[PDB]
Amino acid sequence: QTSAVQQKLAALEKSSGGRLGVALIDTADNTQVLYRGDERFPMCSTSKVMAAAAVLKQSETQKQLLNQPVEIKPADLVNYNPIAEKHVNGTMTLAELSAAALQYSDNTAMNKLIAQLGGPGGVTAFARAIGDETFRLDRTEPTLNTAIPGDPRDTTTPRAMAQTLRQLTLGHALGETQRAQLVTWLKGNTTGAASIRAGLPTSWTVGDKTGSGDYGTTNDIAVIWPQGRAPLVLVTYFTQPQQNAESRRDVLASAARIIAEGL
Ligand SMILES: *C(=O)N1C[C@H](NO[C@H](F)C(=O)O)C(C)=C[C@H]1C(N)=O
Repeated sequence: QTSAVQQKLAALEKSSGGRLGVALIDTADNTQVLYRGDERFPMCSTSKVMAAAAVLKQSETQKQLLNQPVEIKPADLVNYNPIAEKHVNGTMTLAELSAAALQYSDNTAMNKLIAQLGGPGGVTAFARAIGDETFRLDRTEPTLNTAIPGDPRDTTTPRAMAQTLRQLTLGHALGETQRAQLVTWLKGNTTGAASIRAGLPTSWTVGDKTGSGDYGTTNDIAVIWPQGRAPLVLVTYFTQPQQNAESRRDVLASAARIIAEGL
């Protein structure tokens, strides 16, 4: 069937010119709302959640891992490095790299997380270990953001990413202290106010990770603590037909507003 909410998301999509993917899990009843939920979208910076979680999982058997220093060299800087550039010719700990990746979207920090996992496939292997058969990371930063239509590299589906974000933040894919750390990091995101959270009531608490890339790709994945009810997980992915298209965070906000009105 097509629900009222799906029809509204289709009208939003038609006015946007691009392709919208949405997945909601309402943990009040475990019900879902999906729009293009099984179509593949480029993840861009939203893939940083899986990498940070995979290092948290390694830290469950190594109490000092998050304090381990990693060297940052000039050659390591890529296209967007506001935290790592302050530590060139020095070090950052794996905690500092995780925080920088998630809260400031530092792409050099992401590359150090990927390297700590043995390369992009180490991120994909963690996804598989927590039940996500869909996610794939194939490249490092910055080339994982090319977002070419039809390219399977560095993609997932809305349905898979919502399920995984639920298990990471609300379920038991991580140990309790690691889950709490991931939630603290997501709640302190600096980049999210124009995306999912802009479509939700102001009283609701959000932790999120955004992403953007070529083809006007504009993404957000969020855990939401609504006033008066059980948490939600919401994924909104958006991509456009022309390589140089502009970001459309307002489309993600509109999708979130439609989802919230449908509760
Ligand atoms: C991730 O998609 N990035 C890293 C960085 N992200 O910043 C915000 F979080 C965001 O854009 O969602 C930037 C500025 C761009 C992309 C990228 N293409 O590297």
